[PDB]
Amino acid sequence: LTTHNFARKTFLKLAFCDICQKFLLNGFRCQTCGYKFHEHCSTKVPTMCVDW
Ligand SMILES: [Zn+2]
Ligand SMILES: [Zn+2]
Repeated sequence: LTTHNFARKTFLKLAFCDICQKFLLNGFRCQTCGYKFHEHCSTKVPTMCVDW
């Protein structure tokens, strides 16, 4: 992986926050690995980008 990303935007499909446990809503998703998360996930999320 290389560098993460965080842009405020809404998803055009059902998503899910890997930091919390249920679907995800309009939050911040990385447009490189496909990350997504609410406000409880802005401290552990910024440090990863492993996408296959
Ligand atoms: Zn990323
Ligand atoms: Zn979350």
